[PDB]
Amino acid sequence: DEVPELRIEKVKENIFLHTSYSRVNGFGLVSSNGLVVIDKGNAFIVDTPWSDRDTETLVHWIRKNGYELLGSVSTHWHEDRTAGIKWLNDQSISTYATTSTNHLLKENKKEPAKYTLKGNESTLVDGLIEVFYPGGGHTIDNVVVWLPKSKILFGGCFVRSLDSEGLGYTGEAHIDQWSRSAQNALSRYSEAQIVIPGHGKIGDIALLKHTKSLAETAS
Ligand SMILES: [Cl-]
Ligand SMILES: [Cl-]
Ligand SMILES: [Cl-]
Ligand SMILES: [Cl-]
Ligand SMILES: [Cl-]
Ligand SMILES: [Cl-]
Ligand SMILES: [Cl-]
Ligand SMILES: [Zn+2]
Ligand SMILES: [Zn+2]
Repeated sequence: DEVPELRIEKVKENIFLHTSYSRVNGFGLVSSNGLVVIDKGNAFIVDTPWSDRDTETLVHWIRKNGYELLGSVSTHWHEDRTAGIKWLNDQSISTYATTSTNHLLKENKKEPAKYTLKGNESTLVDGLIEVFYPGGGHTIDNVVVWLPKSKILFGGCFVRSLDSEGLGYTGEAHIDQWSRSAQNALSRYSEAQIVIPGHGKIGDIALLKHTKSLAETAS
């Protein structure tokens, strides 16, 4: 039952990928991705690590390097996105999630984010971070995060890696809608140079085209 420690690796200027793990029944050890976004001495977390231990490590790294931590946002309700919300809340670090995500956390007896993002589109940190709802896919609540300054789309678990043979855990998925939702994201984010999936290797807009195709054949 050992798991690796969190690691933090640079994607490009001002953008860091955090990778953490959990052992999940039926899947074994699973790697999970989130980001730290830096701008003008401030930091913002996109999805928490998958444990308290790793959330603490990440926050310590941010503070060690002199950055002001403005908070976290989670891109859907499952534990690989939200495990550290309680830890962040208890340490007085602002946590954010959408109305739908916070509703689903409460329904499943989980600690909700302190702040709620309303509507299909939201803006964080004075335009640095844009949150967009493409439609149902992996879950009904899934959102993507666009970083206009970096030309990065963080897809979360709405986007699959290129080596993925399937859509992953589909127990709560909207498979028919997912292909259309993926097209919505493709049409909106033509500028995207880098796309980051919730699990697996980063790439370009090809990840969205592959995800779209996977959804089409899963139907
Ligand atoms: Cl361990
Ligand atoms: Cl990388
Ligand atoms: Cl997930
Ligand atoms: Cl929604
Ligand atoms: Cl997933
Ligand atoms: Cl695979
Ligand atoms: Cl997966
Ligand atoms: Zn999920
Ligand atoms: Zn996931």
